[PDB]
Amino acid sequence: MKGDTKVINYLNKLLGNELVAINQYFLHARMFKNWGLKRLNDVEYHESIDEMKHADRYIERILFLEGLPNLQDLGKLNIGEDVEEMLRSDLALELDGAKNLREAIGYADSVHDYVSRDMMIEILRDEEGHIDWLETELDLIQKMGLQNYLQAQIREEG
Amino acid sequence: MKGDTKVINYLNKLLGNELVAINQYFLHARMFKNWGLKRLNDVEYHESIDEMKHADRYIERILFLEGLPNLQDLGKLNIGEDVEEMLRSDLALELDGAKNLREAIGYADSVHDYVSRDMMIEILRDEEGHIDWLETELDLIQKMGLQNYLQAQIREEG
Amino acid sequence: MKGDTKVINYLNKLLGNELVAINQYFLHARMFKNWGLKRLNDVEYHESIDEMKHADRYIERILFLEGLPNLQDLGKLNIGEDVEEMLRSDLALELDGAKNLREAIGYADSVHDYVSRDMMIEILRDEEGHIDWLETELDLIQKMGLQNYLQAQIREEG
Amino acid sequence: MKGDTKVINYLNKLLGNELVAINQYFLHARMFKNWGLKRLNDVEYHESIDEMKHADRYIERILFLEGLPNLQDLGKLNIGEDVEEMLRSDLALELDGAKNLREAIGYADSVHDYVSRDMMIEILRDEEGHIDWLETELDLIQKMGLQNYLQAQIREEG
Amino acid sequence: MKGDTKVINYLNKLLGNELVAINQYFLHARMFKNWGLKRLNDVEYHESIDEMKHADRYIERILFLEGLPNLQDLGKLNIGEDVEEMLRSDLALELDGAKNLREAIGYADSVHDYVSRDMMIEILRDEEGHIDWLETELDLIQKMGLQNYLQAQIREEG
Amino acid sequence: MKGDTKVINYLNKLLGNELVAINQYFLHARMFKNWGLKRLNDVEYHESIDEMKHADRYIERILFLEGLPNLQDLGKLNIGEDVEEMLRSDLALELDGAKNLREAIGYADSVHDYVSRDMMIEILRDEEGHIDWLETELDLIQKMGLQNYLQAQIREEG
Amino acid sequence: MKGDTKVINYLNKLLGNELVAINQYFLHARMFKNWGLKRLNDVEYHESIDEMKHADRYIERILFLEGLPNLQDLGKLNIGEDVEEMLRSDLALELDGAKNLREAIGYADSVHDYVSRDMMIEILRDEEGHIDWLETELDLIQKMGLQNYLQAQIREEG
Ligand code: HEM
Ligand code: HEM
Ligand code: HEM
Ligand code: HEM
Repeated sequence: MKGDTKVINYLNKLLGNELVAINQYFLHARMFKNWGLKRLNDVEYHESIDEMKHADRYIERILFLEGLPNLQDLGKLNIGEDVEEMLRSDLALELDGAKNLREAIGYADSVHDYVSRDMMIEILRDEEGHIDWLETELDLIQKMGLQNYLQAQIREEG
Repeated sequence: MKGDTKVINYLNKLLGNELVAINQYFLHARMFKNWGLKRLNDVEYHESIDEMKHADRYIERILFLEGLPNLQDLGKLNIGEDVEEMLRSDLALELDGAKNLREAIGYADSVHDYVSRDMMIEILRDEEGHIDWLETELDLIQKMGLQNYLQAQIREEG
Repeated sequence: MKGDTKVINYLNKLLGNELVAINQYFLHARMFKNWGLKRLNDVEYHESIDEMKHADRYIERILFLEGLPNLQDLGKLNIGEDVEEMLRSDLALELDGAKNLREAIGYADSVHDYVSRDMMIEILRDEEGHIDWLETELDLIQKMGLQNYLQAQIREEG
Repeated sequence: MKGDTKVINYLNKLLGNELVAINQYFLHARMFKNWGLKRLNDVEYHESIDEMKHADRYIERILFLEGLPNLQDLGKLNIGEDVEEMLRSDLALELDGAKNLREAIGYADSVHDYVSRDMMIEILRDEEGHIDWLETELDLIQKMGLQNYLQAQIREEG
Repeated sequence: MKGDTKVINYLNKLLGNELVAINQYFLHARMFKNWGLKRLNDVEYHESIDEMKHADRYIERILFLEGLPNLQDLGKLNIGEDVEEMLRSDLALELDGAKNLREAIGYADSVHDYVSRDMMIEILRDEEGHIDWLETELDLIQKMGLQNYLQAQIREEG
Repeated sequence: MKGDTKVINYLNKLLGNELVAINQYFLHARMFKNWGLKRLNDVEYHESIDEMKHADRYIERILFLEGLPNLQDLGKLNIGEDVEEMLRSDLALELDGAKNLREAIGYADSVHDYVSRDMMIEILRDEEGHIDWLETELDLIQKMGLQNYLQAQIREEG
Repeated sequence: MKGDTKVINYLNKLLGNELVAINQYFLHARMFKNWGLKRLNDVEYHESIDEMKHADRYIERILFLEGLPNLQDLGKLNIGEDVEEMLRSDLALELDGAKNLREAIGYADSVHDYVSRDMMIEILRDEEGHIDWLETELDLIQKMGLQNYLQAQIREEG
């Protein structure tokens, strides 16, 4: 079904966001794993899988709408060298994507692409979830201190 | 453990190869899926997962060897517009990566990084497997003709 | 038990036939497999196993009859380069072996080696079965055409 | 994938070795069985199956590398007339094949056919295993004497 | 159904053979058992049961063909006083019966009693099996010596 | 099979390394256990078992190659009096053994003892694993502080 | 709990005995295994595990008593080149350790270290068991002769 061009541009832009997130989350995950921070590896890995699911949904939708999914261009990764810096970087990234999602959703509504909108709102709900988790972790680091926070990541949560 | 610098460069280059393959295979997969070529979607999807496993192994190894995995730079994707063109493009990609793998393996041996070598030989064996599958599909297309080949992709293989 | 010498010669000759068939069927099988003709690989492989069972029975019988099984001499393989040619070659081979079997059976009867005869008649019945299958495949190729025939070999039969 | 020609020659030569071993082990097996040496029949039979697995791997690899597997030429079998002679003959055969394998492995490495190499190293490890078993049996025959050794072969090992 | 008279004579003669074998095998069995040669008792007992099955088949066939089964006349038993002598005696007996069977089979064919023939060929195959076993035991006795052979009969084979 | 003498010397030297590691890991384990550091006892104990498996493989291989395994000479243990010191000492030991392994592997390749090489590469991969674990623990001690690190060892990991 | 110094010296001396036994039994085991003496490998291996258990108990007890377990010094191994010699050597070793154990037990009683005593008496009971087994094997070798004894080791005991 031939979709609205600008919706497809938005879908590719959102896809672009998820594909930086996929990589940034995966590197973070295995960095944590290397450091023995088993629990942060588990969560961030699962967030990488999450963003993959999102990318998949965009790709399928762009294809359905008869556009060309763009997996060639990759935005700036910001990796960071310590836990806080890396968590903070994932948070900034989620925040910029939420912003883009809010914009795309409003526009999809105005051209009547209600199913693209509906798919985007579910994705935003997952992002808003990641935002919740990242914010909480960052606050825990301040409240309990860095040493205690690290000790609490050594064992995976059952 | 501080690894050999040039081994790490090779590992990042190989990682680079897998990360273009991951995307190219995934897009191909969902293109096939959109076209209703269910079987080609199943196989190519499973090859995308495969290349992810490889990327993961490189990332973990670079990290262990104390280098910086590079997920920022992404090489040229070549997507193609029909089945043959797309299969042929995946084949050219596997062929270039096999070449890089052969080179890296020889060098790892000469600096005594036998475990990096061992990991790379297993990966090359998986690639060589994908090469086998792609070559066979491309020959089937010529032997049975394009129409018959497409009909044979409509149902997933149990 | 000391057997009739000429029966043993026949047994070795028949053994010789099975041992060329074993190899020819196995190579054909893996050629088909390489080409992705999964179904022809399954059947021809199972025919290779079949001829092995036959060879085993000859070997045991020659030994029981106190002769020397001959596994040293190997007759002409005729491999062929395409499906028809290869199928036709297996058929010619079965036909020559059936001829030898008919001759050996008649002779075993006339020297009263009824158990060798009985074993040979069961083998001939298996060969006659392979002959049936090969003839049918070759006719299917003409009736449905080569392209359709090949497409029909891509998936293994459950 | 077009392989190195000389690698293919080596693969065919190794294949040639396995195919003499297949037959020599099988005849030995059924000779032992006829003599009631149940245990030697069980082991040697299982070694025949082993060499078949090896031949299969060569055949598939030659085919993948786009060469012509050679099952037509069969090297000298040396059967022998008693246990020691026959065991010793299998040992000489394994020793010559190990020699060929060592040469092929070194050459595969130097043309970068690392997966052929990897396959060959696993095969050599199985051969080295057969060598171990044969050497041990031959020493047992001297240590316990031939009569005791034979009595020990009458019952199959659970 | 009124059978050929001479076929019935042959059937009774063969029956006569089995009925001496039944007794000779049973006595041998329980002699071995008494001597503690548990394994030879197991096998020879099972051969006695075997010959009973054969007698049964003759009896039923003679009756079907409307003749009178003869269980009154019993040929010469040759018991023997030691293992070798007794094994050798069972072997001579099987050899004479195989001779009779060969003759009967040829004659049944020439009067078209194909089912009597078919029954006789299966019996001959069982006899040929007993012949194999006896020959092997007698050769084992020479190869491993009498003392070792006896020790090997003390425990039953699982 | 008569092996290369210098390969056997290397195998004995590597065996020597594993046998110091076996003892050093076991003492460390039970020291941790005594101190109530349950988790460090579990891991180090499992590393002692690991090094035993390695010693076993060397011993068997030396024996196969017809050399004399040397379990008489035992290198310097360095025990240490606190967690860091003891972990650091295990790390120095793994590092020296990895060095020896790298040398032995290269030499085995040059005399064509590919199966010894293959066994050594698997062992090196296990060592490289222990190196990873030790390095991570030592870094955790600095990152979370000694008191927090110790508290984290009190309970065994499920 | 601060133990008696001389008890700790005894514990270390006994530990020293077990650690030579561990190695001597393990080498013997794998020597038997190499020779195909499967049964002697099974038993001696299990005795090596046994002596490890003993070493473990000493190590834990020395640590509890606040002494320093000594795994650095290793007494004279006496390996031997044939079965008898090797069995005899394990027996001499058990005999010397039993002597040391008797001495240590008496002394532990006189300084009131009743739990060390109790642990040592259980160990002595296990040693006395090994002594029983070794003595019996050595006598069996004389009673049945070396050839028969070896044949009896070829199969593992269920
Ligand atoms: C390039 C860096 C990437 C890495 C390192 C990576 C890694 C992984 C790994 C390790 C898995 C687990 C394999 C499994 O399913 O068992 C996985 C799953 C998956 N990946 Fe990726 N991935 C990457 C990018 C992508 C991309 C670009 C896509 C396409 C949008 C994608 C799609 C998927 C999907 C659909 C799954 C299955 C999720 C599930 O059901 O568990 N991945 N990935
Ligand atoms: C010419 C003398 C040979 C004899 C007497 C022989 C005999 C046998 C027998 C009795 C079996 C057991 C059947 C079964 O799988 O249940 C077997 C299995 C097999 N044979 Fe052969 N064989 C011979 C040569 C070969 C050759 C040349 C090849 C090809 C390389 C081959 C390939 C195989 C394979 C792949 C199996 C299946 C193994 C398994 O999964 O158990 N054989 N053979
Ligand atoms: C005269 C000496 C014989 C002796 C000492 C003997 C002994 C035995 C014994 C101990 C059994 C096992 C009983 C069972 O089935 O549980 C048996 C079975 C049997 N016997 Fe006899 N037998 C003799 C002759 C015969 C004869 C002349 C016939 C008739 C042809 C015969 C027919 C059978 C049959 C049909 C069985 C059953 C086999 C089975 O299913 O296990 N026996 N015999
Ligand atoms: C001398 C100090 C040693 C100590 C204190 C020690 C301790 C232990 C203990 C407690 C076990 C567990 C028993 C079990 O398997 O359930 C074990 C297992 C084992 N040990 Fe040792 N050991 C020592 C040296 C050695 C040596 C030198 C070898 C020979 C290379 C060896 C070979 C083995 C093997 C093969 C196992 C079985 C592993 C398994 O399957 O769990 N050990 N050791």
